[PDB]
Amino acid sequence: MRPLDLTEKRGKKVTIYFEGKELEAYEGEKLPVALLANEIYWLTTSNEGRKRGAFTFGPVPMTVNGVKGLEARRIKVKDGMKIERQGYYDFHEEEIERVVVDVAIIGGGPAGIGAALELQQYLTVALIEERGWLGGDMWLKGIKQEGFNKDSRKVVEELVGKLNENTKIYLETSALGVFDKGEYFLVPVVRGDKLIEILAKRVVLATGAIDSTMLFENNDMPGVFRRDFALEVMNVWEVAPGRKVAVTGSKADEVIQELERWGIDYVHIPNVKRVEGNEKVERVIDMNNHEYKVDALIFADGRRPDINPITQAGGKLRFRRGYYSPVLDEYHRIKDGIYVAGSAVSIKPHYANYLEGKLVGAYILKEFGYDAQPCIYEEKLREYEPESLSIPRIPLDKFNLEDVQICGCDVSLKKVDEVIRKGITDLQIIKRLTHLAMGFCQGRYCLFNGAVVVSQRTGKKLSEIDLPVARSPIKNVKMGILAR
Amino acid sequence: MRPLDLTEKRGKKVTIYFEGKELEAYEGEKLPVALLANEIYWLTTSNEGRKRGAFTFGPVPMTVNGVKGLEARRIKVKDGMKIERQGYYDFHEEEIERVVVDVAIIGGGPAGIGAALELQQYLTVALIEERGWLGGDMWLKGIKQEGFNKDSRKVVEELVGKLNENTKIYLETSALGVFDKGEYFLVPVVRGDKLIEILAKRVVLATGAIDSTMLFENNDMPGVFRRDFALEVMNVWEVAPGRKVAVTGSKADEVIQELERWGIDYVHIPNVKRVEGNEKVERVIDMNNHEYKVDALIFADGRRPDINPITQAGGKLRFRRGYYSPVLDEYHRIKDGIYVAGSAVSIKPHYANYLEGKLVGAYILKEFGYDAQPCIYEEKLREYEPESLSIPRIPLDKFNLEDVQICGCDVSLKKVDEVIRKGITDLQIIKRLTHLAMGFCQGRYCLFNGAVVVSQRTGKKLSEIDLPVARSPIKNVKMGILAR
Ligand SMILES: Cc1cc2nc3c(=O)[nH]c(=O)nc-3n(C[C@H](O)[C@H](O)C(O)COP(=O)(O)O)c2cc1C
Ligand SMILES: Cc1cc2nc3c(=O)[nH]c(=O)nc-3n(C[C@H](O)[C@H](O)C(O)COP(=O)(O)O)c2cc1C
Ligand SMILES: Nc1ncnc2c1ncn2[C@@H]1O[C@H](COP(=O)(O)OP(=O)(O)OP(=O)(O)O)[C@@H](O)[C@H]1O
Ligand SMILES: Nc1ncnc2c1ncn2[C@@H]1O[C@H](COP(=O)(O)OP(=O)(O)OP(=O)(O)O)[C@@H](O)[C@H]1O
Ligand SMILES: [Fe+3]
Ligand SMILES: [Fe+3]
Repeated sequence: MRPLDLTEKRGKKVTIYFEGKELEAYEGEKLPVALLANEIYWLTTSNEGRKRGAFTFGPVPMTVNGVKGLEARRIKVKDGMKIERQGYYDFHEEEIERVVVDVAIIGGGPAGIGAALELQQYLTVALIEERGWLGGDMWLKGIKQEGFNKDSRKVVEELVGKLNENTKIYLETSALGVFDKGEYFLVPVVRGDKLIEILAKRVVLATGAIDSTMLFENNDMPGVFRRDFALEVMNVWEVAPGRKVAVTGSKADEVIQELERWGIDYVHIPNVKRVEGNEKVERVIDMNNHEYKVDALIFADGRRPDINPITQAGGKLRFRRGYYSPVLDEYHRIKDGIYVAGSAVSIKPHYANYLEGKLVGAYILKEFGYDAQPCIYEEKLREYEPESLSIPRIPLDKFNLEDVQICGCDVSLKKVDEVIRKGITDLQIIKRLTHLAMGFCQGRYCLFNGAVVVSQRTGKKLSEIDLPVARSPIKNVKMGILAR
Repeated sequence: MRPLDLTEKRGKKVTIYFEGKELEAYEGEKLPVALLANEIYWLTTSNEGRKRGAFTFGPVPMTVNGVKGLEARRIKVKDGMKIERQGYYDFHEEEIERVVVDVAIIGGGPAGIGAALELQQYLTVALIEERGWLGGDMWLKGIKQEGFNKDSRKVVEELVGKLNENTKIYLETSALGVFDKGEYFLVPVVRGDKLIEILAKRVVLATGAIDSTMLFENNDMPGVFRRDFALEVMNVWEVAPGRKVAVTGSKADEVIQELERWGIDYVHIPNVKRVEGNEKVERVIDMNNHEYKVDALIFADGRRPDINPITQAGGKLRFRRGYYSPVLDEYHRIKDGIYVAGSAVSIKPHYANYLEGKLVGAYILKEFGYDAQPCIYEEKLREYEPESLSIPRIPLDKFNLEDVQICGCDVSLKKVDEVIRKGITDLQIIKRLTHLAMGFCQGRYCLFNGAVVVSQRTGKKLSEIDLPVARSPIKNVKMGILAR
């Protein structure tokens, strides 16, 4: 057992080296998780000298066997592996498959599975998921779940269990976007390092929501965990974020329930001002200047639909219930032939998103001439009012602005605030002046916040501040993979 | 075979007497039909001396064995029976059951049966029908029907076939209205001469549409058949309206198809001005003064929802698509707890009205806690656009107004036109001055026409001329039956 193991691992034991030090890991574990288990948090430094971990926004470039600039999260641990830290900008110096399919479902959470289950009654589908497992956010929980009155992870197993050979599953697979060729849609997809082109008649974006990022002082430092990452390490791998854990944000109960299940000690800090520490977090300070000693901070401030795949697919947005949503016709369509389902549509219980996927799959099944009954899913859905999110009042005056990070790359809240103060309110321009939303997330974890700041400094309402649209490759792909 | 028999009848032969004359009839036949078969049309005279039959608006009081004032349509023929004509106002001088039920469905056409079929999965229903058979208007057809791609009367048999013991059927049973007691509804019902009180939690009005009445000169004279009566005698009993038949109105094809099936010769007169003859029709004259020799005229100018049971139940009306309809909430409710289904709601194919009955039954099943799926019926219904009806321009200037009858009782078009000409436009007042809608139909076959006349003479739009509401007993009941 390593110090942060929640279980004794029974996988094949393996040995790796971090900065020369000999560490034990298990086969199949991903680099940052093996290092966490061994109490190692600080994995890289940004170009302007900011220490960083793997469990919040931003990329983790690491030298993995003399090969510079590999992404830590993507790398499985391997016996004899030589791992080292490096600069942010340090790079290394040194057979297309075509598959035709009826629908192409992007995203493998409850919505995606839902759609696939409905669809494979008669059609051939691609279920595309970049994640390596086929649950959704649901596979991150293991707490009993409403709707299917049954344990979160047990439901996923049941559902995956029910998939046909009519469903081609694509794990560890990144969709690069959707391209309408009139007669079909092209969804180019990357798995391992092969490019696969999926030509489909229909598409469904079952694309999910992403966790909102909280603005407080060293919010990027090692040992801060965004909700999803904390749940992943605890529930998927079985590793604690730390020995004693601070928890914050408006959905902190979801996290606390997991902590309690695993018996991980914690404090609940409703309003975080700052985190401090040399390599990692060791104190958090609240808005009343109270300090708490802890090894990690976990924040959970609500999920918001990931709008990138929507807007690259050519969909339009609406602001409602504290977040941006897809504008849909009466059939959950973004545009003719592209359906949207799940937490991509709105925030609501897993079961609801599951139904919406079935709903969306049923419409296309009806399109195809099969006798489906989308409305039974429709009427089940209405039983679930979509959730709201409070819009954050960022106490700008009360923060030391250069310490609070807005995006992954450079980009402090101060830089953004500065340009707004000089009159610029158009996010298009803000994007260019500061590098907000130009980093390796494409604004996923910062655009909305940038908007909130403009809105706050301006008085201009959020339902009027329109968002820069997502462009060509919605996910990072390198570049060799795309020739010839 | 009698002269107007379409088949040789194999029922028990019986013998009756009309005005002394010995006639042959069959057991189970109703008086006016036996007399028609024997070429007898003129059955009574109105108080102001107008000869009348049984196949258009108005009552048929007859002396049936020295008992004056019995209603011809209601009387079954019986061996030795002595039948005579009489004045309109000639009258004779000389154990309540309580049944509690979940729903009480008023009207036994496809809508009613539809509702009952849905409902008896779990609930106990009363299916109430005054008609003696359980089809609807559908049982009047015997032509292949859309929806259930199958012969009209064969579908009825199939459907009735499927009724449980959870459905109490009440044939030859007149509902007197609906009375909300909060904790339940009272639907008093008359069968034979017993009064039955049905106490139900829910009610559905599956009440039907009635055939519109055409305004032309002697439109009340013997040998004029309203669509429904012509179909009844031909298809239910098997007796021809006449040897050679004139057909008119905008739904004349429905009738012509039946005529052709039975091989009954006919002429199609698109625009009738007048019918003439001593005892019966013998000529019809068109708007261009062309004459045709015939034995009967059949008119079919569209059905309109019967609004009486609706308004006595306390529902409100809307004018759309050329006719008055119930105002419904989003659940086909007139008012809490009273559902409306079928051609009572709108004009559309039998199959659609069948679905609407299932729809309505499913909602109440959901109300009761059972898991029903009203929406599958919902979405099937949308496949059927409700039909329109042209609003008639009555050529008032071109008619001899005192010959064209508006209501059953006295009441010529002239009487109505007169009062309108003297400034009165409120139907409330018209009702009182002339006796329009005070006869033994309660305006069923004349209110709308009265409105059309006002509208035509006034310029005032029909969607603004509101209709006198139906009151206490929606159907005639006598009076002894209601003590003690
Ligand atoms: C000189 C220049 C540099 C740019 N650098 C970046 C960049 O570093 N990251 C990025 O995501 N986009 C970059 N862009 C693309 C901008 O997002 C660009 O204004 C754009 O995408 C146009 O807006 P649209 O894509 O919404 O139409 C750059 C564009 C220009 C002209
Ligand atoms: C003197 C008098 C005679 C009436 N005669 C008849 C009648 O012969 N037939 C009929 O249906 N209603 C008759 N009524 C009832 C009218 O329809 C009456 O104005 C009425 O119903 C009130 O309108 P409401 O029922 O719509 O509230 C009569 C009412 C009065 C006062
Ligand atoms: N471009 C992409 N390529 C492949 N997978 C993607 C892409 N974008 C998003 N996804 C995946 O879609 C999945 C979204 O599932 P998620 O569980 O978040 O939402 P859901 O299925 O609507 O239901 P719920 O939000 O309640 O779990 C995530 O697993 C995410 O990795
Ligand atoms: N007060 C009443 N008591 C008993 N029966 C009634 C009463 N009022 C109307 N009805 C009956 O309701 C039935 C209506 O059925 P009808 O077939 O006209 O309409 P439907 O079932 O909606 O479908 P469709 O119009 O297509 O046939 C008729 O048989 C009529 O006699
Ligand atoms: Fe970024
Ligand atoms: Fe009348």
